[PDB]
Amino acid sequence: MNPSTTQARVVVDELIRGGVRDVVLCPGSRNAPLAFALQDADRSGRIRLHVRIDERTAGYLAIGLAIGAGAPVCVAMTSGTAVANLGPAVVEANYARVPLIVLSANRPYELLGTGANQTMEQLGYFGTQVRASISLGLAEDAPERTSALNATWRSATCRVLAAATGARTANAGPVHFDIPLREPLVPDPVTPPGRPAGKPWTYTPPVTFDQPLDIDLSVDTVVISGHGAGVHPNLAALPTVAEPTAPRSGDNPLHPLALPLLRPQQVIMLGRPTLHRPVSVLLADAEVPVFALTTGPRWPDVSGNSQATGTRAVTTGAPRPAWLDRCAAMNRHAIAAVREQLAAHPLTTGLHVAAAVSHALRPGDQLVLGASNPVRDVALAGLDTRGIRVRSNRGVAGIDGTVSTAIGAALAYEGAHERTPDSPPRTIALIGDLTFVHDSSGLLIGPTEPIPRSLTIVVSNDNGDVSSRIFGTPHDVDVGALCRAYHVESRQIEVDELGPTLDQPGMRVLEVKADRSSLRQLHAAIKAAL
Amino acid sequence: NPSTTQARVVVDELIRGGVRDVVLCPGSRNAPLAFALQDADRSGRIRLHVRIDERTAGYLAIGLAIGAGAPVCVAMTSGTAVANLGPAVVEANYARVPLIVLSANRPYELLGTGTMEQLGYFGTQVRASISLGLAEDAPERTSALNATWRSATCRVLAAATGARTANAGPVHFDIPLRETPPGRPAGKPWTYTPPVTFDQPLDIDLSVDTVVISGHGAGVHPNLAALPTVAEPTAPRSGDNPLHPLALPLLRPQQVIMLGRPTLHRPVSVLLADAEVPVFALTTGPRWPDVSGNSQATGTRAVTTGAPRPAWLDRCAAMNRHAIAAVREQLAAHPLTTGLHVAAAVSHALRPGDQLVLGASNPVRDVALAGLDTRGIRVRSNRGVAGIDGTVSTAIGAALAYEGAHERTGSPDSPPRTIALIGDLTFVHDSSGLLIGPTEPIPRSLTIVVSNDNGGGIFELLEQGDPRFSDVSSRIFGTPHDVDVGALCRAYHVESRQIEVDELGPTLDQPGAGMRVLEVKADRSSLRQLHAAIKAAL
Amino acid sequence: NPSTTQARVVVDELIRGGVRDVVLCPGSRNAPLAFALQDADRSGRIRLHVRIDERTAGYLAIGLAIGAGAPVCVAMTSGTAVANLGPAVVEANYARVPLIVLSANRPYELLGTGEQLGYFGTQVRASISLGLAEDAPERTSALNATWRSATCRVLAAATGARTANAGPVHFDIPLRETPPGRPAGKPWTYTPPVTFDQPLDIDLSVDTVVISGHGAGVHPNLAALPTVAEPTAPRSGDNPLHPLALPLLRPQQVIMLGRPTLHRPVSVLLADAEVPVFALTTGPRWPDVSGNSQATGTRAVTTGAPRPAWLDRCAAMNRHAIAAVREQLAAHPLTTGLHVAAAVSHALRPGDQLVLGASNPVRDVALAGLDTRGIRVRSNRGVAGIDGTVSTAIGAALAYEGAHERTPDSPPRTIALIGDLTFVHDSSGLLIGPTEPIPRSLTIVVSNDNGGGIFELLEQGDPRFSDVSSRIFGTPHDVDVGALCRAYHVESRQIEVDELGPTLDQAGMRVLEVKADRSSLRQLHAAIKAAL
Ligand SMILES: Cc1ncc(C[n+]2c([C-](O)CCC(=O)O)sc(CCOP(=O)(O)OP(=O)(O)O)c2C)c(N)n1
Ligand SMILES: Cc1ncc(C[n+]2c([C-](O)CCC(=O)O)sc(CCOP(=O)(O)OP(=O)(O)O)c2C)c(N)n1
Ligand SMILES: O=C(O)c1cc(O)c2ccccc2c1O
Ligand SMILES: O=C(O)c1cc(O)c2ccccc2c1O
Ligand SMILES: O=C(O)CCC(=O)C(=O)O
Ligand SMILES: [Cl-]
Ligand SMILES: [Mg+2]
Ligand SMILES: [Mg+2]
Repeated sequence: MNPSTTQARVVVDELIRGGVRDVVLCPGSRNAPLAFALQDADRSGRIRLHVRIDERTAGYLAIGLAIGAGAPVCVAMTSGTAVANLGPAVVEANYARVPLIVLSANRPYELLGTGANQTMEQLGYFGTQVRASISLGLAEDAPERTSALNATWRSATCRVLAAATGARTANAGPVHFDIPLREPLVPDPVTPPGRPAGKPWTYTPPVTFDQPLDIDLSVDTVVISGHGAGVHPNLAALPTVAEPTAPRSGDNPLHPLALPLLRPQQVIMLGRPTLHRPVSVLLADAEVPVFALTTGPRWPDVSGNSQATGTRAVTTGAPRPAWLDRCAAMNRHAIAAVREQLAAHPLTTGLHVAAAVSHALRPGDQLVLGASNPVRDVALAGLDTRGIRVRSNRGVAGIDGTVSTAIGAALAYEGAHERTPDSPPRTIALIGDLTFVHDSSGLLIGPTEPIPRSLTIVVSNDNGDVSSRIFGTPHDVDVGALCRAYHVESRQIEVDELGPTLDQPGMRVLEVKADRSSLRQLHAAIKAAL
Repeated sequence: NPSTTQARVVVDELIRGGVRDVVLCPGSRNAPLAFALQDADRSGRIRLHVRIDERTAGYLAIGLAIGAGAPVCVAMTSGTAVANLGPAVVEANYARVPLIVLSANRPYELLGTGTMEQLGYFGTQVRASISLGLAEDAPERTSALNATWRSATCRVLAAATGARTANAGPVHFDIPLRETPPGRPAGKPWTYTPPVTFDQPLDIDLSVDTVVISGHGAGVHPNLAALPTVAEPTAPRSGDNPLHPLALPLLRPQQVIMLGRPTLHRPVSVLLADAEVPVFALTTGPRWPDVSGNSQATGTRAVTTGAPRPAWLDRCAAMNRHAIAAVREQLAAHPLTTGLHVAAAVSHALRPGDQLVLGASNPVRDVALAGLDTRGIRVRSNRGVAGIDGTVSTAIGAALAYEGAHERTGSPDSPPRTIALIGDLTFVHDSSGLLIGPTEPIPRSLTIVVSNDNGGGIFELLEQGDPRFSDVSSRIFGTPHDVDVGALCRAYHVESRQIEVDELGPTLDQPGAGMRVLEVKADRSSLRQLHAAIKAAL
Repeated sequence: NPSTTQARVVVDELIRGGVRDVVLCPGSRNAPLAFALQDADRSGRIRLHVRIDERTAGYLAIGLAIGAGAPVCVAMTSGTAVANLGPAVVEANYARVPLIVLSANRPYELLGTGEQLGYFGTQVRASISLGLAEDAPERTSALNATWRSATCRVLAAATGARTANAGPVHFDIPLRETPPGRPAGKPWTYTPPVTFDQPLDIDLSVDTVVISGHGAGVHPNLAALPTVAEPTAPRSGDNPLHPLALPLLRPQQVIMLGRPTLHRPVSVLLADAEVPVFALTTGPRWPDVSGNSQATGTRAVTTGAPRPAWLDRCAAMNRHAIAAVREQLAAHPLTTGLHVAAAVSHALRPGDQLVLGASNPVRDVALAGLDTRGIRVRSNRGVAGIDGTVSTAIGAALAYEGAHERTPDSPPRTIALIGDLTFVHDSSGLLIGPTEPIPRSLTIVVSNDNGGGIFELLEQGDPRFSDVSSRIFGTPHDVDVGALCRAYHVESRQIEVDELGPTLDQAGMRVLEVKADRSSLRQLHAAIKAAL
């Protein structure tokens, strides 16, 4: 067995032993040792392989596969710009804390500078965005040292996995794992074994990261939970303004529109609040003390008056019953204003589409939102997220790869369900037309590749500085033709067919035509009803 | 406002420096120098191109720079911009393209607490990173600040065009911001850089049986024009004695003159690696390539003694004829249409004055296998890193700049044609480069020929294309996708037609929309057999 | 001036964050926070230390941090400062030292037209810039809050307050050429104590040996196990295992604490594919020799008990090893570095701080079987450089003294043991102006064998390299150590090895030089191996 083949199979085996169940693969000659090894691991059921053409959107497919089931996901590609194309997904994975392993092939470092074709400054390309950039090193031709090389290769692989999952740091994130490979790259015309019982070479258990923080709940308190927030049972009774991706620890919801009309004496901040301007405006009021509770070492700088950080609260006291009544009444008032104006508005807007999707969902659903207006609109409509997994690329809230993220979240979620009978759970994506068109090529799944069992992509189509001149005109891109180009079933429907159509039992796109013209008066009328 | 003066001063100097096109994207915040650029665009002093896709925008800038050799600016607006600009910036570094990346950092705002998202590649790819510094409000010091700003902008331009280094490439230019003073007379740049020559003569004796291999970035060498030359399509041809790359292993050169950076043909890299063959590397810039460390000397031009043997010149010319005949005759006998057939058809239908944009993978090779005579043609390809990413926007930008050059010549004549030949994978990779708003510049004579064999044909020709891998190679190297290319063009309102290879020539001979896609369905399951028959007919 | 307000706020918050010492050098431009730092030093709120040599100033800051565990700042002022601070910053990263590097970039000036290197990207826990101070008194409260939280962020990353991985941080406060903090002196953003918990199941009935290196944690439930401890490694119990006993025993499993760097037998054991090695660390990083770590955690969950036979054999081989070193030392006719180390170990009392140079000194102190219980031991094991050790000793003594005097009695002793090459490397650290703080009970003991003794013990020390190894590895210098201490007005004395104990029992800063021999070092160590 030649060295490139041997090294690639040890690495793939250790990655599977480390809990990698899905791998995204992109084509190239230099990464042939990785592709062959990943191929026959897929053939023997060890992993699910996903081949894509476009490295950039492929990274967001890997992200989707990671957030959909919570497991580390590798994306493998060849040397050169194929590695650079992972930049966008790496930036998002860094801020969203996603265990994304960029498993790049390379030519031997000894050829960098020689002018060799398709060779670049690959190691360190991502700089500070990854948790680590680890090079495996060139596989030596030395049979007598096969047991030594097997130990170093496997140990390096667990380092990559641990950095990516935050096994010891509590801060998952992208890792660059660069594999210099040289010919022969294809199997020549047994692989060094790992630990017994399928154990990882270096076992590191998930650490428990604890920083208790004393907080008095008697002071009038509002909880604001953003992306990456944890669950806090002792904060469940408090009024909570929760982003759609934040897990609702309790059942005392507070609409984001209600918060500006309330006067909290202190704020408990869960995770990283990324979305609401009213949230930011209260946090930028330096005079209300903010307590930062996070699941990892990072904590948000959004308030300048963050008195303290921690992982959990040690609560004394109890919220004033009058305070709870007031906020609860303001929450119902805010959500009544939204629903009544929506019903009085004559035209279907993106908020109507968003409200319609939120009503269609049921516990067990997975909802994927494009990171601009859809996550805002769903939040405005007052989506009750208890019992449903909401996913969104809120690390940088970029537009790239949204379709691919939804396809990946569906696949990992469904596959988690077929490791337990009943019909696979529903994944419903809500993305706007510009984002859909922008990552429309993320729809492309090869005829030989896994197709989501139950993904429905709802496109809320409202047909849309001198750089902003390109929004001065509707693009008028034919959504149906786009889905035809990537052979995906599509149907243009109306907002009240949405509920029934979603209840109609593989992967499909439902396009709902929406008006953007009157959106200002819809929102103005909602501000007035408060 | 000091910042607003500063932007007009910089933009004026960028225009005086030869920048004719700037590419912007919508983003988190305002573009660097956006209002100054808008003023210049409205005045016709500069042409702006807006895209939503930051990755395709970077390669659009590549095309706008290589189509006519001008420095090109790209304006960053976002927190994914650096990431999306990465691939094109690396290509600009390796292909020596004058790409100016503009930023507007905010020195009054916090940093490191969570807009610039630095990666690691800027410190390895750019010729320079220059920051103007915040614009002081000091009306008294106006003449001095003007001089400082225009001097720095000239320094940015010189780094990008290689004015003093002969190594063009990407430059990071930052104009900081907190949220017109004249230049030189007669539109001359503030700091002038006259022609520079780097001269490294090498003594080479041409009586030794010599072959010339010219790759990307190769210079023109009149004293090597007689020698047998194995030229890449982007290599400018000095002379008259083409040597087909497939005739190379049927000859025994005693010495090789290497021009520029070759990246094509395994027989080229074998011969370049042959310890017994002296290899002389002639480049136009400070870098020089090697295969296996087998380069004996490196220079910029040759000082030649002697002449090649007649029998050696005849023998190469005969083997050249055999290779071309094997290709034409085996192609004719082949039952299915392949990408090599499409490339042969495109080559025949090319006229002088045309610009040819070649995608990576098989198209740039197949065009060489078809014996295309590139003289009179301007051939572009991203040989820098040989990506299949960004090729649609490279062809579009190259056609815009090449047509802009021609419209600027004042000639009352239809603009020259830009013909692109790319694979199906390459097309899908940069499909979103086809989305151009009506507000933006669109080519007037761009045709993109898409050779569609529903996957990556080049791998049928590699070791993983051997029949012993038939079971597994289809999925992980072939990567079929079944994309309806016609519908994809339909979606972006791009004229397209699906034709057979024999109709390709006449279709190219008749004009249509300014931007159009010609799709030729092709087969790759017989590609390995076809190439096998060519070698056996050699 | 908004910038002056900014600098004062930052210094005030750095004070509340436990920074008691700041190190400065004079430079082309004026130092960052220089005026605010001056007022703090005049008020006794902080203590300034000024040096000319920027490289020794970096290691002085390292010493001021490891001496009492406090965050220390260094004030960059020049175009050579980043280059000169490089060594210290790399050491601060690997040894996990809370070092804050202050910078003051000028955003109104051109950059890139004619002083960074490549190491800041790979070494620092964080790089944070404050941004220019806006002239807006309307928002004075909001700016005060923003500046103070950032400083807390810088302090948090430097001390490992949330990562459990202290290290160097780059803190930039730009400028162009006092609002209150929290009540009761509390930090603006308070980070309570953090635990990272990674329990490992360890069966102690299996013949187990403990190897503790730099940064090792304390483990009560492992106190009884035979423990091969490094000098800087805190001791959990009282069952020491000499490093020389290890190659004669056959442990069935190894518990590895912190980061070992010493002893070739330790590496062979940890690299043994048939011995499971469990790595217990206090931070996220973990070490491996030849990729032979079975698991990593922060603490052990123990089942079973070591076999009495196994304990007794290890303890027996400990006495065999230690007695063999002591006996071969007394039989040796010449004073060597090992002799000087043993003399120093015998002279140490609880409450002392012992600072150890690299090369033989830090190895010899273990071979001499120093009992480190009750003694703080410092060595720059992060990169094991022989650079900067004098100012590392000085800064550790200043900080250790400072901590004791914020409690009566005479300040505790700080005793340093360094080879001659180490001493000459950082000789400029002895240059201290009469305006600067000077330690009160610091004794630097230079074991001078006129070259690198450690290279006598390696492959290049074989007699077949007699002809060539003396120049390229021995590197003798013939330096007059006494004249060098005289030049800097440092108290010096050249004494024999049996004067060491008494002389250390008697000036605030003094050097004791003990002339030593490396000509016979290889034969001496051979005699110990022989008698083992
Ligand atoms: C972004 C990116 N990602 C992956 C690669 C690797 N790659 C190539 C390479 O081998 C190119 C080598 C050369 O010198 O041209 S060539 C290739 C297949 C391209 O298929 P295609 O566009 O349909 O062309 P075809 O006619 O099928 O050869 C792939 C996937 C790449 N070059 N760029
Ligand atoms: C700045 C620098 N430059 C070179 C080295 C290499 N080096 C060392 C090494 O071998 C280090 C080994 C260890 O783990 O301590 S040890 C060493 C000799 C030190 O001589 P010394 O101070 O007189 O010690 P001695 O007691 O004579 O062994 C040298 C030259 C270094 N460590 N740092
Ligand atoms: O809590 C989280 O998950 C989280 C994640 C992040 O990526 C952050 C980035 C900067 C600042 C705070 C962050 C944060 O609190
Ligand atoms: O000749 C050229 O244009 C050229 C361009 C490059 O990007 C090179 C990179 C490495 C080594 C040689 C190179 C080279 O010779
Ligand atoms: O596919 C090819 O032939 C070129 C790609 C290459 O050289 C590589 O393996 O990196
Ligand atoms: Cl021959
Ligand atoms: Mg193809
Ligand atoms: Mg010595």
